[PDB]
Amino acid sequence: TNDNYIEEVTAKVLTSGKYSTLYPPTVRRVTERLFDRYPPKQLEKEVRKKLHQAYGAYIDGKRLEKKIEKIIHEIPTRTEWEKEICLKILNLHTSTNERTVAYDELYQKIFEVTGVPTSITDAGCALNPFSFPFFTEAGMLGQYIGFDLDKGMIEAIEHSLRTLNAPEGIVVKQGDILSDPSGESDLLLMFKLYTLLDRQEEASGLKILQEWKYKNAVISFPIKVGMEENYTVKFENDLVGSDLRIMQKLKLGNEMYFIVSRL
Ligand SMILES: Nc1ncnc2c1ncn2[C@@H]1O[C@H](CSCC[C@H](N)C(=O)O)[C@@H](O)[C@H]1O
Repeated sequence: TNDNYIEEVTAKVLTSGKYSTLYPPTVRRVTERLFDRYPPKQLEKEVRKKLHQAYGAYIDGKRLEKKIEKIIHEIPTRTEWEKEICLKILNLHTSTNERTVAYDELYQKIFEVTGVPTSITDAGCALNPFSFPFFTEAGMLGQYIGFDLDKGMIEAIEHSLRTLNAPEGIVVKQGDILSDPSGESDLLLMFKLYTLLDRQEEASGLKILQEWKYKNAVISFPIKVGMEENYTVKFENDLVGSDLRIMQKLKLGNEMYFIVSRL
């Protein structure tokens, strides 16, 4: 039938070890999206290209977990000690590395505009869940739900959090903000993810910020003459037509943080 090519192609690429460590609904999404365009044939070659174009850079947690096992073994007021371990963990990836020397006041700065929330949602969280000594101290004692695309990374975060005896409110899982049903949060975090979304699906960043329900959302961008496209102003120009309001524009470290609210 019509719905059988999708389930067959989705399973045919999810079976291949090249594309098995990613969220199946994403493959289910790009196959259903590329179905009307291209003919029934070439679909696998068209989805494996789209996956390579968009999600090809996030396909293992083995090396990461052993990297984190070293950090928690190399160490002998204790609240400050647990930070210096999370900070060394937050330095493994370039994503959360530059945010160091800013995690000390990042959640304080954000909560000055939004208030201490009851729950934080982190889309494409990556290593950001390990910033829990900073937002729990900032007042956020609710449930933290961070999700990402690569399975192996989420497994590495899950096991490392239990080894740290982190609060059981710090939940990690796998998910895609473009294919999972619309969520609801007291504070949605899109740290260095908005521009990534517009590559995977055209004009999807503003769509997610409009479809998702949140009291407040924080969308961040890097800062880094004139040989790289400036995408911060691109986002500032994207919000002219929407009913989304910029409540505050925080510049911390090498990053710009936009606190967006729809009321
Ligand atoms: N559609 C999507 N839904 C959720 N996470 C996604 C995604 N597309 C990419 N990601 C993830 O988003 C992350 C972008 S890098 C930035 C990670 C983190 N927000 C930080 O600021 O350090 C990667 O982990 C990537 O795999």
